[PDB]
Amino acid sequence: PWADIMQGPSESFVDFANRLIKAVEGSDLPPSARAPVIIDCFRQKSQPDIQQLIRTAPSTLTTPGEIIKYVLDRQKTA
Amino acid sequence: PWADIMQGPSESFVDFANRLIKAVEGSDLPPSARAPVIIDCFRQKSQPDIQQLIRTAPSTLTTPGEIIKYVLDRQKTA
Amino acid sequence: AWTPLEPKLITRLADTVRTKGLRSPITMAEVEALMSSPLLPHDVTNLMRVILGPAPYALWMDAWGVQLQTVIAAATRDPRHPANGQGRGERTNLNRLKGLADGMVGNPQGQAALLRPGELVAITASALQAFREVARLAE
Amino acid sequence: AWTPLEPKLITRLADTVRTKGLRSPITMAEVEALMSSPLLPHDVTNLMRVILGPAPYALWMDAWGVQLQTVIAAATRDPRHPANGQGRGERTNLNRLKGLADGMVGNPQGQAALLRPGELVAITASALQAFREVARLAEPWADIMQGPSESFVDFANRLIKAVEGSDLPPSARAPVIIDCFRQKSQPDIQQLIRTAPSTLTTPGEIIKYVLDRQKTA
Amino acid sequence: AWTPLEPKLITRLADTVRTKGLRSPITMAEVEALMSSPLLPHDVTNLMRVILGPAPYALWMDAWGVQLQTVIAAATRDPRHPANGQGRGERTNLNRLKGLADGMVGNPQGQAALLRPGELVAITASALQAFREVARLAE
Amino acid sequence: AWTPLEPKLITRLADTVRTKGLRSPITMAEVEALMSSPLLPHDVTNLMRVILGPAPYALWMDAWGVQLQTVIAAATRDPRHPANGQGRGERTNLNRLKGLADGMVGNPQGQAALLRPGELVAITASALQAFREVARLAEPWADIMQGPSESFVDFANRLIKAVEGSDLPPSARAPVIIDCFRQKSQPDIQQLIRTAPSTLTTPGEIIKYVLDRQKTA
Amino acid sequence: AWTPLEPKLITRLADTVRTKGLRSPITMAEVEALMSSPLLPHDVTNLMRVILGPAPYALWMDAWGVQLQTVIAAATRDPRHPANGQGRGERTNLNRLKGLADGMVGNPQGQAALLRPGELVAITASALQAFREVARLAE
Amino acid sequence: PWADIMQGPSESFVDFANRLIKAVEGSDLPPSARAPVIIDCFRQKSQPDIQQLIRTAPSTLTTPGEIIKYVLDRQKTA
Amino acid sequence: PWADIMQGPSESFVDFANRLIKAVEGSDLPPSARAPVIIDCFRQKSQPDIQQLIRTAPSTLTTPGEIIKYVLDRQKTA
Amino acid sequence: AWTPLEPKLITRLADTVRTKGLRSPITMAEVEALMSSPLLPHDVTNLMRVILGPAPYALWMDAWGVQLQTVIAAATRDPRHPANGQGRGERTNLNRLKGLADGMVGNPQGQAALLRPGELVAITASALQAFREVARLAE
Repeated sequence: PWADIMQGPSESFVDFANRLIKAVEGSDLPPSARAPVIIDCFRQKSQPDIQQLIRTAPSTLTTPGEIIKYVLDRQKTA
Repeated sequence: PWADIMQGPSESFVDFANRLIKAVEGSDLPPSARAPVIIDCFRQKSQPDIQQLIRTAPSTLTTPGEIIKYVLDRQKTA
Repeated sequence: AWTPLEPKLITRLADTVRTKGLRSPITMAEVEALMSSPLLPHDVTNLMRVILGPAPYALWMDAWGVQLQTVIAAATRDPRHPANGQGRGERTNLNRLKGLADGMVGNPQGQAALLRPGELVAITASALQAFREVARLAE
Repeated sequence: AWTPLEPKLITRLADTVRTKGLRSPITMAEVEALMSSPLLPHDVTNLMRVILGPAPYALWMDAWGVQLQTVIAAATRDPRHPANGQGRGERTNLNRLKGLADGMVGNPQGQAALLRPGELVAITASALQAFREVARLAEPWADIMQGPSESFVDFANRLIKAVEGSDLPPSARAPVIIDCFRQKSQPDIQQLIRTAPSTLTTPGEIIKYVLDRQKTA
Repeated sequence: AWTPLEPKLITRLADTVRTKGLRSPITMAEVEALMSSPLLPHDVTNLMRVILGPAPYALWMDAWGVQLQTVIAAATRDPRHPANGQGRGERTNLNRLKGLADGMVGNPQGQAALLRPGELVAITASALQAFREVARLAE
Repeated sequence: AWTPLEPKLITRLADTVRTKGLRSPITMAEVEALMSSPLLPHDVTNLMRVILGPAPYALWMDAWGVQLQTVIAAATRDPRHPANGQGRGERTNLNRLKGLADGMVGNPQGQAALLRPGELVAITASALQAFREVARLAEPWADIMQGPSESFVDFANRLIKAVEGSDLPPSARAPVIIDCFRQKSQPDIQQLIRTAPSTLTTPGEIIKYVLDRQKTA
Repeated sequence: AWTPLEPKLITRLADTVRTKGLRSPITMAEVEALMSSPLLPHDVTNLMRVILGPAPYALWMDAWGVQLQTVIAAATRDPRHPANGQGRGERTNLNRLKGLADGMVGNPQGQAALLRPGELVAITASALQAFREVARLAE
Repeated sequence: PWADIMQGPSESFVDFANRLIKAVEGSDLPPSARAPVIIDCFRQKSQPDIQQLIRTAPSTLTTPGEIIKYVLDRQKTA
Repeated sequence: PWADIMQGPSESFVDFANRLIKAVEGSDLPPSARAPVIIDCFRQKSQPDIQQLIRTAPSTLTTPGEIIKYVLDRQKTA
Repeated sequence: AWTPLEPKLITRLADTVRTKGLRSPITMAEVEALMSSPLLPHDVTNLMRVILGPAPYALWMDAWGVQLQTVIAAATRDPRHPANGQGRGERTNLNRLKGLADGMVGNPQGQAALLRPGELVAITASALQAFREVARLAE
C-alpha cells in the first residue's frame, strides 16, 4: 500500500524513493494521478529533515525527478 | 511608524505583511517610494527564518506580491 | 449605464470573509453570488480592495494579471474570442482588460461605454479564478 | 521494420546493473554494446524502464528531456542537422524526438516508419549522455589518507578511483592525484617523493619511483 | 560501422584478470584473443578502464602514450607508414591516434569513420605492448 | 645617457624585501614599480645584487639566463623581433643581452649606447619573470583543516592563501578551493554547504552563504 | 606609457586597511585617493592583491566580475558607451575589460596601449563599487 | 672565514647557502675561483643528509644555482 | 660463468666491473652481444644501491663506459 | 717504418700501474716517458689495452674519443691545423685519427704510411689527456 510508506529513521532517500515509486506505479491509481501523489508523498513522508529541506526550496519543484535531484544535492551527508 | 514594524516571534507572515503594507501606504512617503520600501522591509524585518528564505530565492523578486507568494509557498508549516 | 453594487451587500460580504475566511464554501458561494452580473474592472477592483486585506489584495492583483495574460494569449491564438472582433482593429489589449486603456482610467461610465460583454465576462471569470488561487494560497 | 531487443540480453544487462551498479566501467561498456544500433524512442524508453529502478528512471527521463532540448536548440541553430531537412517543413519537434508526435504514440512500427536515421542517432546519443549524467548523480577524494599499515599500491588504487569517479574536470585529475600523493601517503613516502633527484610529472612515474625505492617491510 | 565488444566477453576477461592476475599466460592469451580485430581508441580505452583497476589503468595510460609517441617518431622517420599517407596532409598526429582529434572526441562512429586500418593496427599493437609493460611492472 | 636608480629607493626596496619577503604582493608591486623604465643589464644586475641575498641571487642569475635563452630562441624563430633587425647583421646574441658583448663589459654608458629599446624591454621582462620564478621557488593546501575553535573567515583566508600561493595552474584553483570548502570545514559547515537549496559555483558565493547561515556562537 | 603606483603609497594604504579595517571612512577616502587616475586592470588587480587578504580578495574578484558584467549589459544596451565605438567592431568584451584579451594578458604596456579611456574609467568605477560591496560584506 | 662554515644541525639550507656565498664572495679569492669553491663546500659541508642528496644526483650539477635548485626540490620537508 | 657474477656487499664497483667484463668477453658469446649483456648485467647485478643509482639516470646510458663513468661520479663515498 | 715499443718496457710500466696505481706522479712520469715519441693509434691502443684493466680501458676509450672530437672541432675551426692541409681534400676525419680510415684498420704499417706527424702528435696529446681524466676518475 503506497499510503502506508514512510522513510525509516536509518533509511537513505534513494531507497525510500525507489520503494515509493514502485508502490505507486504498481497500484490501482490512474496514470494521470501518479506524479502528484508521488510528489505529495515525498513532501509529507520522508522524515522531517527532508520535509523541511523540500519545504524551503527557493525554486518550485513540479516533478518527482526534480525533487529527487534537489534532495540528493542538498542532503545532509551522514 | 513603518520603520518600527517587526514580525513578532509568534506572528504569522500574512498578518505582518498586512500591518506593514497598511503602515507604509498610510504614511507620508511619495507614491513611487512605497514598493521599494515594502520590499526592503520584508527583507530586513520578518525574523531571520523568513529573512533567509527570501535571501536564498533562486529567482529575483521585484514586487511585494511576488515576495508574499514565494514566502507563502515555501514557508515552514508550523 | 453603470450601477454600483450595494455597499450593504459589500459590507455583509466583507464581514463574511472576515469571520469565515477566504476558503469556506459559504464564502465562495457568496462571491459567486456577487459575481453574477458581468462586472466592470472598476467594480471588481474596488470589491477586492474592500473585502480583502492588503496582502491578499496584492496577491490577487498578481493572480488576476496572470490569468488575464493567459486569456489574452488564448485571444491572440483565436480571432473568434467574444472579446475580440473579426478585423485586427478590435484586438483587445491588456490595457483595455485591466481598465488602463484610454478613456477608462478612473472613469467607470466610460469603461461601461467602450467595453464589450465578452470582455466583461472574460474579466469576471479571470477575477474569479484569481480569487480561488489566492484563497487556496493564503491558508 | 522494427525488431525488438532480446529479453535475454536485457535480463543480463539488468542483472549487471543490479550487481555492479550504474557507474562501473563494465556497466557502461555493456550499455554502449546494447546502444550500438540506432534505437527508436520506444526501445530506449522500455530499456531504461527495465534496467533502471523507479527513481533513477525518473531522473533519467528528466536528463533525457534536457539533452534532447539542447539538441533541438542546436537544430534550430543549424538547418543542416541530420535530423532536420532543407525546407522548414522537415524541422524536428520534440514530440517527434520523444516519440510523442502523431502516428507514433505507443506504436513502434509507425515510429520506425516516420523517423529519420539522423533522428535515431541523435536520440541515441542523447539517451547515452543522460544515462551518464544519472549514473554520476545516483552514486570524497580530499579525505583519503594512506593508513599506517596500508601498502602504497592499494592507496594509489583507492585515490585514483575516487579522483576519477568524481566531479572534477578531466584536465584537473592528474595534478590533483600528484599533489595528493605528495601530501597524503604518510611521511616516509612523503620524504621519499620529496627527495626525488628527478622531477616526477605524472602519477605513473611517481608510482614507479615509489615502488622501486620503497622500504621493504 | 562500429560494433561494440560483448559485455559478456568483457566480464569474463575482467574476472580472469581478477583471479589469475595480469601476468599469467592464460590472461595474456585472453587479451590477445580480445585484441584480434583492430580496435578503435574508444574500444581499447573502455576495455582497459573495465578490466584494469585504477592504478594499473593510470600506468597503462602512461605506457600507451609512450609507445604511441615512439610510433609517431618512427612515422616521422618514414613517410611510408601504413598510418601515414604520401603527401604531408596525411601525417598522423597523436590527437588522431589517442582519439583526441577533431570529430572523434567521445564519438566512436566518427572515430571509425576517419581512422585508417593502419592507424587501427598501430594503436592496437601499441596498446598490447603497453599492457605487457604494465603487467610486468605491477607484479 | 645613463642615469642610475636612487639608492634611497633601492634601500627602501631592500628593506621591503627583508621584512615582507620575496613573494608578498606588496613586494612584487614595488618591484614592478622599480621595473617601470627599461633598465640596462647593469642596472638590473646591480639591483638584484643589492636586494637579494647570495643564494637567491645565484638562483636569479640561473633563471634570468634561462629566460633570456628562451627569448633568443624566439628571436631566431622570428626575424621581426624588436631586439633584432631586418638583416642578419643585427641578430642579437646572448653576450649583448647579458651585457657581455664587446664595449659593454662593466661600462653602463657604452651599454646604453649600443643597446636597442626592444633589447631593453626584453631584458626587463625576462628579469621580471626570473624574479617571479625565484620568489616562487625560495619559499601545503591539502593539509589544511578548519580547527574546532577557528572561525570560518580565518579558515577561508588561510586556505585561499595556500591554494593561490602554490604550484597549481591558475585554472584549477577555484574548483580546488570549492572542494576543499566542502570536505574540510568541520561537519557543521559541511552539512550547511551540503544542504544548500541553490548551487554554489564560486568560492565567494560559498563564503557569502556560509556567513549568512552560520551558527552564531 | 604605463607608470606604476608607488609601493610607498601602497604600503601605507595596506597598513591603513590593516589597522582601521575595510569599512572606515578614512579607508574609503584613501582608496578614493589612490583611485583618482584611471587605472589599468593590472594596476587595480595588483592593488587589491596587496591591500586585501586572500578571502576578501576572492570576494572582490567575484564582485568586480559581477559589476563588470552589469557594465557590459548596459554597453550592449547602448552603442554610445564611452568604452564602445560606433561600429560593431569596437564592441568591448569582458576579456578586454578584465585584461584577458589578446595582447594584454600579463603585459601592462600592451594593456595601456589598446585600452580606451572610457574603458579605464568604467573598470575603475566597477572596481570601486566592488570594493564597497566587499567591505560592507566582510564586516 | 669561508673554510670554517658548516651547516648547523637545525639550520635550513637557504640560510647556509646565503652565509657561505656571502663569505666566499667577500673574501680574498680570485673571481675565477669562487664557483668551484662554493660547489665543493656545498658538497663537503651541508650535513650528511644533504651531502648524500647531492652525491646521488643522477645529473651532474656544475653551478651553485643548479645545486641549490636541486636540493630545494628534493629536500626532506621537516 | 658471466651470469653468476654478483657485486659483493663489500666489493667496490670497479672491481665488479673488471670481473664482469673479463668474464663476458672471455666467453662463448658473439662479439655483437657483449655490450648489451654487460649493460643489462650492470643493471640487474650491482647491489640495489647502484641499481637504483643507474635506474634514476636523467640521461640514457647506452655504453658500459658511460655507465661506469656515471656510477663513479655519483657513487656513495664510503 | 713502424717499430713497436719494447714489451719489456711495457711489462715494467704495467707492473708500475699495478703497484703504484693510475694517479701516482711516478706513474704519470713513466707514461710521459713512454709517450715521448709520437705514437700511431695502433701503439697507443695496444698500450692502453695492456697496462689498463677492462673497465679503465673502456673509460679511456670514451675519454679519448671525446678529446679527439674536441680536437676535430678545433680543426674545423682553423684550417691551419698541423693535422689539416690547405685545401679541403686534406681535412682529417675521426676515422683517420682513431685509425679507422681506409688502409689503416688493423695494419700499423699502412697507418704509419698515411698519417701526418701533426696527426700523430695530436693523437698522442689527446691520449695523454684522456689518461689523465680516467686516472682522476678511477680513484
